[PDB]
Amino acid sequence: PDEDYWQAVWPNTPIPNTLKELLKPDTQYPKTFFFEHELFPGKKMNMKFSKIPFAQPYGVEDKYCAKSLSTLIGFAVSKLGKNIQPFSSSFLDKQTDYTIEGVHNLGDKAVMCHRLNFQSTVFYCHEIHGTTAYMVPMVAADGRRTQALAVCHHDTSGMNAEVLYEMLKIKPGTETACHFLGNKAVMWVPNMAVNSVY
Amino acid sequence: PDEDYWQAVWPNTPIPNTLKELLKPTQYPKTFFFEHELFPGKKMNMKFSKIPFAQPYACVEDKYCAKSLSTLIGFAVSKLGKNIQPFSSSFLDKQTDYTIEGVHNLGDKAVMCHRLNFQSTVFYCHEIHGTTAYMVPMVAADGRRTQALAVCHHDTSGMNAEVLYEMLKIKPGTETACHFLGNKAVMWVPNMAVNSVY
Repeated sequence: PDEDYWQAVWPNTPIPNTLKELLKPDTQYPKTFFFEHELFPGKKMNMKFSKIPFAQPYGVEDKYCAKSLSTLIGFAVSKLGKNIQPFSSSFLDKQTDYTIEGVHNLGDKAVMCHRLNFQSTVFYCHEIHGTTAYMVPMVAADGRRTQALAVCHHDTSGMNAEVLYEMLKIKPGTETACHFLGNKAVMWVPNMAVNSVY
Repeated sequence: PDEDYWQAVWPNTPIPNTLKELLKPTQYPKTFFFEHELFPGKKMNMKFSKIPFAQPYACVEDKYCAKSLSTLIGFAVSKLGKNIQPFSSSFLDKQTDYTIEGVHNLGDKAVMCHRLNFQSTVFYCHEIHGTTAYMVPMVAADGRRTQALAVCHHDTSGMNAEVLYEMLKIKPGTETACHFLGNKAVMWVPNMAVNSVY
């Protein structure tokens, strides 16, 4: 079972340790929001973490509820094909301040899976649309290097105007709003995007 | 000849098309910026000189002047070891306006090689210090995707304060200044840096 399911699809690759962690049977949600032009080398980010999501999980057949690694993979490949990788953020335990090292564009095709709080392995999975994903390497105040996923919504609809205002003193429709994802999210991304030039 | 010399060192790998081109028997981007201007969605309008300012922005222990692919590799490996790749900018022939689509940190260890404008393959090669190199994917006005190398200097001294001030209205020693490299430069970078978080 288990890694057999995985290795059947991606032989000579392990489950990556982040995902491996999430597949085991409260959290933190980062609350910070920002504009795209704030993703740059040397940006100082002070990260605000909450024990509870907003009323909307940020704001989130194109949706599915996976209960096993097999079903999870099935849904992902059914939308993206087989040549994909799962990524997730790795915020560090009690660190607060990070400096951005770089910003890697992962494009606008991806599937996001959010690990729900049950004992049981359960994820709510959906495609993204009108949104660009990024991988954002960072160094923390303690000197450790890690990375987080950011999501920029460019169809900047479909969200509590209140929080847009609270965080950015702006309302829908006008400009792209970005935020990070918590360590409990998995995002599946095509290999094409990741490779970039290489 | 060339591919022999190369594949001796890096077998099952071609010379990249950029480098392969520069080894056959000129414009310079005048545009300068702060590192907080490297962000997704930034617009650059690229200004190209026929000539930069006296020295880069007869090649009379950290400096070398290479005639052949063998010597070029020799020097690079001499400084960085074998696990390295060469990169170059690929500004497109008459495109002026680009949008930045991401920014990848290549670290602070590298060897920089400038193809001199002579009729035959000669490069002036040197190490860099107090400098961070970046790879910057961009999409041009006509829709083509390409990338350019950017260099940010921390040790802002040894720069014409006049030009520095002209471009950025700021004084040496204070804060870090960046610019792009022309297509005629090669930069050798460790594989670790490229791989990054992957």
